[PDB]
Amino acid sequence: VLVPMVVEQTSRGERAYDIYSRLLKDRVIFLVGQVEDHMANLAIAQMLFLESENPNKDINLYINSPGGAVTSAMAIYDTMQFVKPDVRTLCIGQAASAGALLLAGGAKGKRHCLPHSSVMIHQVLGGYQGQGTDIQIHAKQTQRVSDQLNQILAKHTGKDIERVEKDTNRDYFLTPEEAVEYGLIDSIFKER
Amino acid sequence: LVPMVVEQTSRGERAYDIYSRLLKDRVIFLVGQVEDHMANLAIAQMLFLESENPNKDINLYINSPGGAVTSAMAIYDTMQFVKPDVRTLCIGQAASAGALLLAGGAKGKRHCLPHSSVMIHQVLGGYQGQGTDIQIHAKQTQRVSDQLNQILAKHTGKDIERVEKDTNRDYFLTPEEAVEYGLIDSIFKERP
Amino acid sequence: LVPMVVEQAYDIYSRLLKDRVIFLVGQVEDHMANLAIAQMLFLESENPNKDINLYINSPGGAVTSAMAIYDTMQFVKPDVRTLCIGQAASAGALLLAGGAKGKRHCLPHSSVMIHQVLGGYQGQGTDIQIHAKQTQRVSDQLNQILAKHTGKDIERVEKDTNRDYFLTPEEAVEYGLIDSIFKERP
Amino acid sequence: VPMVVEQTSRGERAYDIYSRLLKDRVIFLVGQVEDHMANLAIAQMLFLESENPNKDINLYINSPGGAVTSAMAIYDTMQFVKPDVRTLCIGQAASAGALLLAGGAKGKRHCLPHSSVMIHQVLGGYQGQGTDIQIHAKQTQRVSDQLNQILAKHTGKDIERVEKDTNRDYFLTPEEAVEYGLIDSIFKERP
Amino acid sequence: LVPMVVEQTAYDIYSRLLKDRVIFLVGQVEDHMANLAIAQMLFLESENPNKDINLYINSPGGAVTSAMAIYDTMQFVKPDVRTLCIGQAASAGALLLAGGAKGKRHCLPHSSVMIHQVLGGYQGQGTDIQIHAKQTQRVSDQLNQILAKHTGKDIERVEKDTNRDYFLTPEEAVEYGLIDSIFKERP
Amino acid sequence: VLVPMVVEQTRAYDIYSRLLKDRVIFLVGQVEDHMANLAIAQMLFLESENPNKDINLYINSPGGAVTSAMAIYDTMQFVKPDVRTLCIGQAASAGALLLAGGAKGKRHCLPHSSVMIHQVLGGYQGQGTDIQIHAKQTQRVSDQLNQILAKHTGKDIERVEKDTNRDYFLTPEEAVEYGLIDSIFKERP
Amino acid sequence: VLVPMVVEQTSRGERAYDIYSRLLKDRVIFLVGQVEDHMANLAIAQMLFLESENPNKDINLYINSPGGAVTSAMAIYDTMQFVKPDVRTLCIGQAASAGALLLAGGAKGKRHCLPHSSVMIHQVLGGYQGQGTDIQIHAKQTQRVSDQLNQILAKHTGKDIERVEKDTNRDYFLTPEEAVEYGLIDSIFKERP
Amino acid sequence: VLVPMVVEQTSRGERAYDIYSRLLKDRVIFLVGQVEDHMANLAIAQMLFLESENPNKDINLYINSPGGAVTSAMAIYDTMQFVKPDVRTLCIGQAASAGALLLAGGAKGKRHCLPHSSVMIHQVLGGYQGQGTDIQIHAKQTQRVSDQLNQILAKHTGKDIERVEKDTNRDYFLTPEEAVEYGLIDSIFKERP
Amino acid sequence: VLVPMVVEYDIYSRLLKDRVIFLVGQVEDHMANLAIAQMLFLESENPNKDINLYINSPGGAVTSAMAIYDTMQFVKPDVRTLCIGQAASAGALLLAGGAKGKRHCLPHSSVMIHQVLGGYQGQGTDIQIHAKQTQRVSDQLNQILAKHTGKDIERVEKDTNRDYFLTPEEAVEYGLIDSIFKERP
Amino acid sequence: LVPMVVEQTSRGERAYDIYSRLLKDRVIFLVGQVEDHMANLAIAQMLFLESENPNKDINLYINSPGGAVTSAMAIYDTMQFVKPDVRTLCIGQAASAGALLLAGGAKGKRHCLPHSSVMIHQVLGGYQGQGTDIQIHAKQTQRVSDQLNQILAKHTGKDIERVEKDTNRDYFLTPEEAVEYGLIDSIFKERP
Ligand SMILES: [Ca+2]
Ligand SMILES: [Ca+2]
Ligand SMILES: [Ca+2]
Ligand SMILES: [Ca+2]
Ligand SMILES: [Ca+2]
Ligand SMILES: [Ca+2]
Ligand SMILES: [Ca+2]
Ligand SMILES: [Ca+2]
Ligand SMILES: [Ca+2]
Ligand SMILES: [Ca+2]
Ligand SMILES: [Ca+2]
Ligand SMILES: [Ca+2]
Ligand SMILES: [Ca+2]
Ligand SMILES: [Ca+2]
Ligand SMILES: [Ca+2]
Ligand SMILES: [Ca+2]
Ligand SMILES: [Ca+2]
Ligand SMILES: [Ca+2]
Ligand SMILES: [Ca+2]
Ligand SMILES: [Ca+2]
Repeated sequence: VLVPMVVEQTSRGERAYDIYSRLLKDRVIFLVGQVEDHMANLAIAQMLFLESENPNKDINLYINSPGGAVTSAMAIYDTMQFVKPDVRTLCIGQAASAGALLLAGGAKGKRHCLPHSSVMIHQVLGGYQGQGTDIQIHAKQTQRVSDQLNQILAKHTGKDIERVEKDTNRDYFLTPEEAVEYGLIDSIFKER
Repeated sequence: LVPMVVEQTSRGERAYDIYSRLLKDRVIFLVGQVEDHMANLAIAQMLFLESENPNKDINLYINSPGGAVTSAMAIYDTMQFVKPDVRTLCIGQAASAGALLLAGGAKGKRHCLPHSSVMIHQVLGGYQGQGTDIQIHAKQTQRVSDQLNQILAKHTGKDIERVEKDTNRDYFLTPEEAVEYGLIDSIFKERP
Repeated sequence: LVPMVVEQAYDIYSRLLKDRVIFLVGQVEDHMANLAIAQMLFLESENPNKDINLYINSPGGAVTSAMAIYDTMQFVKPDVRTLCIGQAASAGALLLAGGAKGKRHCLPHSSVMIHQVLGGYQGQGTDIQIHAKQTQRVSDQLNQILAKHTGKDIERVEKDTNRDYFLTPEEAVEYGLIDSIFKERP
Repeated sequence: VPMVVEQTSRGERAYDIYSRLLKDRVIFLVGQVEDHMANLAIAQMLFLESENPNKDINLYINSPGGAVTSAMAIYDTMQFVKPDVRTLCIGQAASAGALLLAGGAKGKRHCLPHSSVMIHQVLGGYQGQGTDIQIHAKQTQRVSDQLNQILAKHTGKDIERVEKDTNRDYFLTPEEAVEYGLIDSIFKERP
Repeated sequence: LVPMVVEQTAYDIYSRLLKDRVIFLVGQVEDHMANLAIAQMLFLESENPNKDINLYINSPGGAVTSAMAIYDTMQFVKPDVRTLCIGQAASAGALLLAGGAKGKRHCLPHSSVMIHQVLGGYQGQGTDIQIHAKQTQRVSDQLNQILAKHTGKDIERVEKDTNRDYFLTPEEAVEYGLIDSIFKERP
Repeated sequence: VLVPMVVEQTRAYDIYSRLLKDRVIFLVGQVEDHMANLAIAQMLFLESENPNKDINLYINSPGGAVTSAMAIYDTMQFVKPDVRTLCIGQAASAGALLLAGGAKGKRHCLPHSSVMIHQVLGGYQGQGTDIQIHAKQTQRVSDQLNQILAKHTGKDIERVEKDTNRDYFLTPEEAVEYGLIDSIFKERP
Repeated sequence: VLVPMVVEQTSRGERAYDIYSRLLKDRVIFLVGQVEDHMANLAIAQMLFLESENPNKDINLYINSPGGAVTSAMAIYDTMQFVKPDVRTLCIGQAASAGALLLAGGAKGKRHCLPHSSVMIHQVLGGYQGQGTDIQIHAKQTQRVSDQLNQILAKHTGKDIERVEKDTNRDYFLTPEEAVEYGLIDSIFKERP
Repeated sequence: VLVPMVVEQTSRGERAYDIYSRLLKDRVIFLVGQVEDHMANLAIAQMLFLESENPNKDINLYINSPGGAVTSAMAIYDTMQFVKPDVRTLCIGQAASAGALLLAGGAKGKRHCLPHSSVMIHQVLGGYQGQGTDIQIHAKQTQRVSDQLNQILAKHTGKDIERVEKDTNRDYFLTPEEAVEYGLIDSIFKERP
Repeated sequence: VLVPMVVEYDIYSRLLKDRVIFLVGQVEDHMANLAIAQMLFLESENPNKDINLYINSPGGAVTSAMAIYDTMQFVKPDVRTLCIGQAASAGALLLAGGAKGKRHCLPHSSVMIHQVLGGYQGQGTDIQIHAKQTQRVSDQLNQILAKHTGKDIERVEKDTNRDYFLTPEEAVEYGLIDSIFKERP
Repeated sequence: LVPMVVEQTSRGERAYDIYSRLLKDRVIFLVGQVEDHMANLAIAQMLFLESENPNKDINLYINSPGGAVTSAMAIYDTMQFVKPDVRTLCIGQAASAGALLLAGGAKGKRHCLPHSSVMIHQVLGGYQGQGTDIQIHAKQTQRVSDQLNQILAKHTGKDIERVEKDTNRDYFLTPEEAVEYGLIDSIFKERP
């Protein structure tokens, strides 16, 4: 018996050997689309699996995400600090605020992007409906999440939390060079 | 299916919807969910009655099982603005927004019937967006909340803290309990 | 100069309102409840001494709504005579029963039916309890009112309305919900 | 829905067509018999009785369907008001409408030559607990019995015979309907 | 005093034409409009039992069972009902056009008249299917009888022609007997 | 006595129409084109009836587009009568512009009124060239709003710009202090 | 995304696992998304399977659940105590009320979270619609489930039931440090030990 | 939500299994979710299969059902009594009336639940719409099914039919302890020391 | 040993190996044809051993049942029918059409027979054409039931006029089944 | 609906979807609308082919009638990033996003077929929100617009200003025109 090859899985997630799974064999994880719990947990599971196979080889996180929730990315971020392997981050195309958090939370020296990548950070978004008392409770928790995002970004970039809080107030786009300069990445894999 | 009434005017025969006819007796119906559209109609009715006679009482009949306090706010203010005393009678239901209006009637002129149901609770609200905006809207919600407590305290004779505690959750009052609470002044079994 | 119509602005119901007849038909719900109450107050305003005639044909709707109509009935000065033309389901039967002593009637193929209050809530446990308590109070109120107007014991009413309880016109006279049946108008 | 205008001492007064026909003590019972239109019809009879409790009321019927429970209220109203209620079936009298047609005053029930009369047993339904199902089932049996008693009363047939016929959709030509006792005669042209 | 409009949405255009004893039968013939047309004839008869009523028909479809009522109403009211097809008379409308008073059934030069058998349908138990199928056969028979009567054709001839959609030019319709004459311009 | 009386439309003489006789206009609900043109029409009619008597504009609006408010604002400066503004309940940003743009000394609110101001909102979708064209037009509308509030409140344009960057709620007292309104009425004067 | 596969090539041949089944091999179970009956049962099955394989090795329950019903979690909680293996619990990201219950219900000393995890507890939600009599019946049952939740939290945290009943009256967020202090977990892991 | 799988070392080689199919190998069947015809037939098929493998070893039915129709439960119940193996029943979480019927119908002495399980029984529900004659036909059938449920519960709990009928008139929740006392189950698998 | 195992072979495929076929859900064309194809496959594997049809069907059309029934009489193997839970009209036909002496239900099984349903919409001429066909099918149902139960066609027609529920015992008495199993015999 | 192929591996028979089989010949299909999901699938395929053999050419077969330029951007960077020369062939349509990848193939290795349609145009975008945020997204859209011009200029040899002018509106090119313009190098009728 040999496992069947597909480029893409059929609508049923047939247990066929898809292209992403073949890249997983080289320790490459793809983080794409909206960052939300479903895909997030699948990414966390791939890191745990990669760490189980070899806790000493780098894991490569390839990021192309135009959007999504920072609270979802949060679990992925913690997963990356938790597992033993260094996690290399490369932004292939887009890194929006959830995605940029992970890009930035890569191992020191091992965060990159490509020449036309688009990185962008902004403050957490939330929402609540209900009694005032509960609105106050959820509002405080959102303030907490917002502070955590600033602290995480401050830590990996080298910036002040006050500076990061200021920059993330509205959508803040960074060219690749600006992103190196900001400290969100270490270098651009320039055209060779 | 609103019924009409034809009156014989000095100038001739005139049709009235039932509510226009009762308006001729300075009765205003405040019914259904308290929301902006009906709030404004009730307010316009009060200003009309004030224009017809600045001195005769206005009678505001209340039967409202729900709705927003912010909507009730404009009506409450209109009540204090207009010159005529506003007598308030709860025919059936007066949930939070309704209870605000009922209680804000003219001293000694707030009433309900024997099976009326009165219920007060804290304000509800909600917002969705950036954390900064969530904070801004939470603060305004806190203020509207305090306003509701101040208004009930003022009209019932209770302390603000007492009112805050009682509205923390849905708080039902029998007619008797509502008199004792100071939300109304007396109950009418049959017309006085 | 006002237009004349059977239905729509001077409709058939407004014409009957001139004869102090009010129709209470369809599902008993807040909108039609308040309109009914308004006509009673209007009729009281015209003449607080002549009877008001409440014609009932309602196959359902919420007792909490009927509650306001009931209270209005006892509030206004005029005697309210009640006739069930076709159907009086539970909210409608409350109003049927709550008419003036001696002045509650039905037609021979009328259907009267009583049952306990319906309710519902969704949310936190604490709030469920708060709302369950209020439903029990509304439920006791329904029993008390039916008891008062029929002469039955509260417990007996409570037991009978536990489930849908249909009453023929004759059973309804016997029960105390109405005072008499009309074959043809006296 | 057309409007008719009439001259008064005090100006022009406008009427929809049915309000104008009401002026001739004609009431139209058409479409599905359900509560809304049933009550409107009862309201018209009460009004006409109020205007003159002694002149006939004319009920014109064209109803291809609807619920017997709704027809019940109209039927009782008809026996309740003092005026004779003459019934004419212009086109269709399906079960609920057939009830009303038959329940007109003796000697004053009619149809036109291509009218279609049809009678059937009551329909219903309930969803819930077994105990509740039995309660509603009994009430349904009762309403069904009432329908049979009403037809039996106005036709001269026995209830066992009415019950048998209404078991399934039972169509009658106008002649068969005279012979059945549902109507008294057919009008070829206005007599 | 009373307000004037062309269209409802209140004296309107149709109401004004009603004052000259003109009734419009337009759109799909179904119960609602059928009953309105019937009421209008009853009203016109009431105003004057002796003057003709004018039924202007422009109907591209609808159920014969609804038309049946109108037809019986036409023969029931005292006044002669003159019929004119301004545009279309599909089978239900054609039955009405054809059932106008002798000598008083007309159409315009580009009118389209079309007759066909009754349509129907039922769903349920076999016994009920059988029951409704017989009734449909009865109604289908009544349509043929009515058309034969007014056109002068044998019932069998009508039954054959109507077995499928049968279009008739104005001329063909005079010749067939559905109408008596064509008007180019108002005579 | 021909004309029938109703409290609510849906024609008849409704309660709003009766207040129009006393030169009172209600500006309620969302501020958008349809109601804006109705409000502008009422103003033209009132001016036509008497060019010199005040027009009273009662405002209770929780939101809406500034661009639609713009038209109402221009109408208010265009007609000859002084327009008195009173905020009965809510005056969100489109409403607040109208509230603040009433005649000098004749702008008011009630004690639990909520006034709130914020920068314009907008949006476009299409080719880059067109996005730039519409973005420039949004900037202009945004400037016009800062200019109008500056004019009527006495604040600097740069101060108004900063304050409206995000939703900015004012109590009636803060609103008097800001210059959006001239006074508060507890009860009618 | 779609669910990645792991193919282990072997001299024997080759075998294919989805990523979750591959981690099952290492006695790791994921409890993610809304806690509801469907995934609850899959999680219970997985615990029974692991017990079957070896009743003495720890089972690892990784939790990332931002919500869901406490009645659905109850079945998982009972399964955790029922199976022989100790169940270690780690909150990777979110544990709302139902998830918080399973987190706290892990074997003594083997309950953890990561530095930015969010733990949150609240009283049970419920709802019924129908006759008064039935509303009373379901309200009582809700009161019982609500007490049950309080008792379980009291049991595993060391807190008084009345204390827990007061804390869960409204949504109660805990930072990892507060969750340790409260007794819902035993320690926080910055990096895998 | 996605069913994990396992790979086992079989006689002709290694084969995959979904988790439920692997627990099938230990004679465990999961009855979860709403009881309705589709899952009912799967469960019966699983029982017939297990009987076919070994007619003499116990079958284990793990139940977590919050609702569903007694008429669907009927087929499962009868299949339980039909197949040769004793059918042990265990309520892991919830057993609403259709589930409770299957719980109670397990082999003598082999019916259980866990400490926070919820067992609930009520009379049958139904409904019909149509001609009166037909309504009468369907209400009698409903009465028969209603009597069958009472007779089945009575047999297995030892109660009187009249007592069962009275108790199920409305939703009747039992704690695990009451369920033991009632006769629905035989014992609770309490948390080991 | 290569092929994966699931409960949802799949479980029904594994039971197919023991010559068991499930007829469950609404009887309609899709599932009817799968049932038929399974009978043909079983016949092809072994034309002599019984086929076992387990029936649990609360509804469906008689015209789809018709095909299954003919298949049953067509294939060489005896078809044993067991009603595990429900067998409404369409299913009852199949239950009653099992091989003589090999038709069974369980103690709480619900069997129910009724006349054919149908309907048509169109021109009068076509309504008549389809009504007659409906009458033919209605007669075919009665003749099949009379053949297998032993009852007169007139008797079957009267009984099936409206929904006619039979207890297991009544169904043995009626001729629809041969015996009731308490436990596997 | 995707066909399978069974091959005789040295390790036994293996099933391939048609695309995975063509992957064995270093052929990748880029088809349909360009959007993130398919873009990431194509990038993974390039990463996988590089991993198999970093020196052999990758063959990118393009048939895309539309899609977002921002999505294409990730693919274009991937193409410059991986070590193998990427030969591009337009089988049918290359709309603006597709055209960007066609033109971005390796020097001398960009082609189309005789009835191919190539069309370029400026980026589309859009945003909804506060004015400040509108200006922010507008600047970013301008930047992406300039990037697209600079990439097309680089690969065609045209001046940026000329490209900017030409792409102002939909600009269709015949194969011959596309050779002349520098978007491709040659046209094949029959394979050479
Ligand atoms: Ca966010
Ligand atoms: Ca790490
Ligand atoms: Ca006042
Ligand atoms: Ca509120
Ligand atoms: Ca009274
Ligand atoms: Ca009926
Ligand atoms: Ca009479
Ligand atoms: Ca005539
Ligand atoms: Ca037809
Ligand atoms: Ca001729
Ligand atoms: Ca705006
Ligand atoms: Ca001015
Ligand atoms: Ca354990
Ligand atoms: Ca809960
Ligand atoms: Ca057994
Ligand atoms: Ca049930
Ligand atoms: Ca059938
Ligand atoms: Ca055979
Ligand atoms: Ca390259
Ligand atoms: Ca684009």
